[PDB]
Amino acid sequence: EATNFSISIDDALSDPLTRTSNDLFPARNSITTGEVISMAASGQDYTPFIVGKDSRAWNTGTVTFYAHYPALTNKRYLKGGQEHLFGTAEAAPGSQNVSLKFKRMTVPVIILDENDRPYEGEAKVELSLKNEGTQDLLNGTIEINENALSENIEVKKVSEGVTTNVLPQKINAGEEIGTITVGGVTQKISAVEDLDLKAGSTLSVRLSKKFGGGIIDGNVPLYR
Amino acid sequence: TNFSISIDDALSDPLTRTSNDLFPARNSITTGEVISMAASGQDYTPFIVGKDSRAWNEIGTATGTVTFYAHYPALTDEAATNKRYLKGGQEHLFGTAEAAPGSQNVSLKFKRMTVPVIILDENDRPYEGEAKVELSLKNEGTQDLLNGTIEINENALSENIEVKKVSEGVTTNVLPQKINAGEEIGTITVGGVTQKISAVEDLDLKAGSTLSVRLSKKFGGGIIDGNVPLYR
Amino acid sequence: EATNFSISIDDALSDPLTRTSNDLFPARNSITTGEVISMAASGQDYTPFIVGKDSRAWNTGTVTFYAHYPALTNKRYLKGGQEHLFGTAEAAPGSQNVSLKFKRMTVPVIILDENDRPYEGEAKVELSLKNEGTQDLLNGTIEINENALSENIEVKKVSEGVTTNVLPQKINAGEEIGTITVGGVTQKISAVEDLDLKAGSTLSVRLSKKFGGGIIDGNVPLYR
Amino acid sequence: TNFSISIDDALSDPLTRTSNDLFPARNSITTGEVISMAASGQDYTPFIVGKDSRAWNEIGTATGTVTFYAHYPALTDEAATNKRYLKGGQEHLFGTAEAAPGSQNVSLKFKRMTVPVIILDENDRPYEGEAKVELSLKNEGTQDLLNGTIEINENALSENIEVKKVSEGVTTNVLPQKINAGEEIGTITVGGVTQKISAVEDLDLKAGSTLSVRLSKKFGGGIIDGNVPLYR
Ligand SMILES: [Cl-]
Ligand SMILES: [Cl-]
Ligand SMILES: [Zn+2]
Ligand SMILES: [Zn+2]
Ligand SMILES: [Zn+2]
Ligand SMILES: [Zn+2]
Ligand SMILES: [Zn+2]
Ligand SMILES: [Zn+2]
Ligand SMILES: [Zn+2]
Ligand SMILES: [Zn+2]
Ligand SMILES: [Zn+2]
Ligand SMILES: [Zn+2]
Ligand SMILES: [Zn+2]
Ligand SMILES: [Zn+2]
Ligand SMILES: [Zn+2]
Ligand SMILES: [Zn+2]
Ligand SMILES: [Zn+2]
Ligand SMILES: [Zn+2]
Ligand SMILES: [Zn+2]
Ligand SMILES: [Zn+2]
Repeated sequence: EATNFSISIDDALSDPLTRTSNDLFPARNSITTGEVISMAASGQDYTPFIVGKDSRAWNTGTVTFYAHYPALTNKRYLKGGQEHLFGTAEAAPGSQNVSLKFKRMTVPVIILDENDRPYEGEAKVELSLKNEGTQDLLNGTIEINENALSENIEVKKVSEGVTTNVLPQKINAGEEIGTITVGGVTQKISAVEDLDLKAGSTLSVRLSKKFGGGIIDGNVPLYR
Repeated sequence: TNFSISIDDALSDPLTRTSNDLFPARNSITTGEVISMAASGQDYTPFIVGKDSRAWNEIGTATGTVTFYAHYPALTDEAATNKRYLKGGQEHLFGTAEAAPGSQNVSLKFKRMTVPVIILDENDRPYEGEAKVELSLKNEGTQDLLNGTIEINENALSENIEVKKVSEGVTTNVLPQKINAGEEIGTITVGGVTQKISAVEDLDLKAGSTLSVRLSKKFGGGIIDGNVPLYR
Repeated sequence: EATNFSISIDDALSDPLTRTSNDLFPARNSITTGEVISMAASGQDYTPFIVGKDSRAWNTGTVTFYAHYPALTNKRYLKGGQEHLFGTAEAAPGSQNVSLKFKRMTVPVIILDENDRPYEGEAKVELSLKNEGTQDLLNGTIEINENALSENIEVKKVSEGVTTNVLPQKINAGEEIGTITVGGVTQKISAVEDLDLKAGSTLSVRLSKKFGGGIIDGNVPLYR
Repeated sequence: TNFSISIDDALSDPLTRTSNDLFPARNSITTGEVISMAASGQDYTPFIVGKDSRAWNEIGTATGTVTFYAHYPALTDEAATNKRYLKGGQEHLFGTAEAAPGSQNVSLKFKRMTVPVIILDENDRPYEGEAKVELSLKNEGTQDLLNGTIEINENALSENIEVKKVSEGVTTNVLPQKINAGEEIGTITVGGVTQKISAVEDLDLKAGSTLSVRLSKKFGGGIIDGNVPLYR
């Protein structure tokens, strides 16, 4: 039975069959020592907490904690670009450590070359999506403003040291949301399938000449 | 004493699209077309559709109900008498019927054993331009003469097959085979300029399947896809 | 060049690879001779028209027609149950016949047995879905009231002579929307996959004991 | 002069789940475990992981870069010297490495060639109850000793295989094969009462695949599915 407790950054449990954005980008890698989170025990205002440095006083049975990363500056207005994470924990008072299981509420975007390797090159990759929404401060959920206009968002490469995150929204199959510009020449990049993006989702931009003229599709029925 | 034949289509689930929907068997096997037909345990003999009538004695050692089997187009004299080698291009249909001796009409339910290929524009409408569309697929296989099933020669090399437009009035049929996701099987040539057309997903083609080539500039620089995992 | 024109009931062009509810239930079978539709040429109020009986006076170049089936009694409030169809045509004045291409704006529900044959039996099949929405009178589109509560809708068999139609809405994978009652014993029927239902969509209820204990699922990756 | 071995996992696309994610090769091939390892064009010889070191002479006729191949569990003395027959249950891993002679460490990238089976409750959490879960699948195949690939015997009959829970500390592995949609392959028995567990979709299982058995009462009376066609 400890007086104060420390915080550790863990990930929410992923789909056994599908990779989550937490599988691709652990919460530990974003929320490192010295990073500030907004934390609260159920029914308390969010207060800043410095990860790997701060401790909090244990002042029944089990306590539920809630955390936002980055720290907060009810619901709030939000924009895309910077990732937004929401964590929860259930701990017993007196525990030395409290493990927050984070979930990424925004959607990271990765650029891959033809061989699924991370793209490094001079081409500019942009997406035209809704970039304004509302976040629920109690459960972390982001919902796009349906009245919002689609905006051009540039997608960053791994060498840029920041991952472009978009707000959760539905992308329709064949929706021409993307563009690739290389030497003042633009080409379209579209979704092949319907993507109803949510917390834990990842978006991949796959560059190639494989579908230059169009696509091959088909059905596989079964006769009786 | 004798029975007539009617050309019908084999069923699938009520919600599933079959190539029969787009290309009904009755549109291929018209009056004057010849099929190889046999009763179970008997040899395939020619039958002229919309003209011939068959005697109810030609049923083998069947009693109560007779099962008929038919190939379209008709077989060679050697194949009419287990398996045969086949190539792509021309469609191959296999039909079955269950009838009681004495019935005036016998409805043959045809399955399409090959896979038709349709060229569509960006809006799913039949492409009508002057661009050349080709596919690089395996074009040799074996057909089971008793159930109509075609299985590709895995040792076969992929060959270039030109795809006909809807207006050409003949549908390019390919043999059932697996096409892998991202497999660069297609090409579109227009004014000595070629572009690639690839599969977006795995397609394990079988009888009743249809293949669509959907031309557009939508994926000039690549594709957007992603994961939507569920938190159960 | 004709003075008056007759109307013919056709279907909107379907997805070459997927069966539409028009493929399952042609518009011709619903809108038979003697059935009344609300029709208008672009920029005119909808007026009743008796199919296979009425004719209309041709009083530039091409005319666009719009039609609702059943007839109307801007936007309007709608409920599930009875199917709702919306048709359009582009015709040249003087044409003897005008072919309306209809699209089903509601979603039919079919009950199938284990062998995909139409279910005839004594079991009661119900769905718990939103049953109130709004229809666009200019394009036929139905959008569910998000504030609406889910209601129990009984699903009809083919012998009942009426097809249960639901309003377009998203059904999530594993959503326990269905129930089957046979001899005062109820069982759950859930969606296996995400279904973002729209005009042209069909819903199938497949009864069996195949998934009594649960389901088998898996992934098929590809190593580099 | 000598090199050590490290157990790593083979890669797939950054967005795809492999069985390696859930079951890392390093958790199976621990210190003291024996693997059959060979340099290209040479015989498989045993190697004790976390203990042995191999001489840089055992590389065949390679120069510049050497390719290594490894089997886990280790092969029989006859298989160490083209193909072998295999059964389900115990997992089978195949690793490769490309190294330059003189390197102090060689990292073997293991692929899982068999398919692990996990039992989950309604919420994707590992099932911990007393119910018996069985699958009826083909349990005999052939493995390629040069690339690790397992291909099922199509002539094989389906056999009942009991599935172990996560707590049992041994994972039931099945051989790669196609499972058809609606195929009633599974059974759950609890208190002498059996229920069926079937596949909802076609699963053409291969190396790196995982199979999940998700128990619930959600589909007691059947399933809701449907079509959402697009009007392009
Ligand atoms: Cl059918
Ligand atoms: Cl990987
Ligand atoms: Zn963790
Ligand atoms: Zn932000
Ligand atoms: Zn790839
Ligand atoms: Zn390429
Ligand atoms: Zn598809
Ligand atoms: Zn032929
Ligand atoms: Zn050839
Ligand atoms: Zn376009
Ligand atoms: Zn995909
Ligand atoms: Zn029509
Ligand atoms: Zn109504
Ligand atoms: Zn079925
Ligand atoms: Zn059954
Ligand atoms: Zn799945
Ligand atoms: Zn074994
Ligand atoms: Zn056996
Ligand atoms: Zn439940
Ligand atoms: Zn399905």
